[PDB]
Amino acid sequence: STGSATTTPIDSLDDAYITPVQIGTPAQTLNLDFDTGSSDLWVFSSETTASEVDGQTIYTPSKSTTAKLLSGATWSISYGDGSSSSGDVYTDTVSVGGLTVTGQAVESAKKVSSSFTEDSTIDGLLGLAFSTLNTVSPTQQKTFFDNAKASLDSPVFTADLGYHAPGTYNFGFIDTTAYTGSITYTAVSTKQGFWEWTSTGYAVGSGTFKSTSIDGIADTGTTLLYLPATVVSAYWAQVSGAKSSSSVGGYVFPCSATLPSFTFGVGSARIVIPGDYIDFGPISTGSSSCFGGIQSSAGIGINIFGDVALKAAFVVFNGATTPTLGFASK
Ligand SMILES: NCc1ccc(C(F)(F)F)cc1
Ligand SMILES: NCc1ccc(C(F)(F)F)cc1
Repeated sequence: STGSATTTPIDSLDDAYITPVQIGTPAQTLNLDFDTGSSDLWVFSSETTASEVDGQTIYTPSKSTTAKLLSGATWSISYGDGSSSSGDVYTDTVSVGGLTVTGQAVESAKKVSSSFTEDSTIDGLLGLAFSTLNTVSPTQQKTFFDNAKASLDSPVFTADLGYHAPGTYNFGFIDTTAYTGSITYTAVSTKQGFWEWTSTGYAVGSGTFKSTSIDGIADTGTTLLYLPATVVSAYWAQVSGAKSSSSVGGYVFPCSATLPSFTFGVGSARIVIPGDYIDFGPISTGSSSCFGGIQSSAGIGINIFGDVALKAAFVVFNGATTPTLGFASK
């Protein structure tokens, strides 16, 4: 079987992408943030503390004829940005763009952090990292992808994120019309539970390509590109008036500047991020200082190829027994 769903930016900056997902019988449609950096499928629900819900669509297990409470199971998750949520666990039928999984763990939020409450457009997350990171206790649960794998024509999913525009998540097949040239595949380490790989280097604008190994994760659930301090300093040094601001928490630049592109290596191939993708607009309404889309990973502990990088490519998540990541220009 296969599935295909359109994913849409939540705002004018592409801060995140939501994808409609059908849960329960009859279907309850929720817009979830597909996150290859985590492994929990959790939703705002009728069980979520009322004061912590602000416009989200909620899942109501009591109205689903296929929902079953998973007795004794709980979940609690903390994201690298300080966000967190927790609750209990149902199993239910979950469908993405025609692809159906029965008995998927649906984690019902009883408590959500403030960052989630304030994001009215995101009804929950759909984790797509490896199932070893799932937080359900005492019995770990599988991701939507792991549960679908056997039924898929090919054990793959692909992310085709748009720049200020809708894109596509496909499950089970590779759309050969969606990219140009060839797909370059590169090895993945699952030892930390992430889609972790090694980039072969970078270039700034029209500069010389620097061959150097950058280990990092492919994370659709992170907005920006987080890279080592040396690389990030080399990029922003090419932007007149750019500086790191401690009060803002990253590199900022004059909104009147033009940004150079950024190239990253995948094996022998190159993915080019246009400079406009790196502009995240004024730091506050009316400001002439703009926030940069390439930031240092020094405080984080791991390099993150977030949406800024991924939306410049067609990306294959190959969940074969030896997993790989594929990148193609588009
Ligand atoms: N998008 C999920 C996610 C968020 C943060 C991290 C970090 F910070 F631990 F690298 C990994 C994955
Ligand atoms: N990386 C997972 C993640 C995704 C979105 C959010 C937000 F936007 F809701 F804060 C936090 C954490």
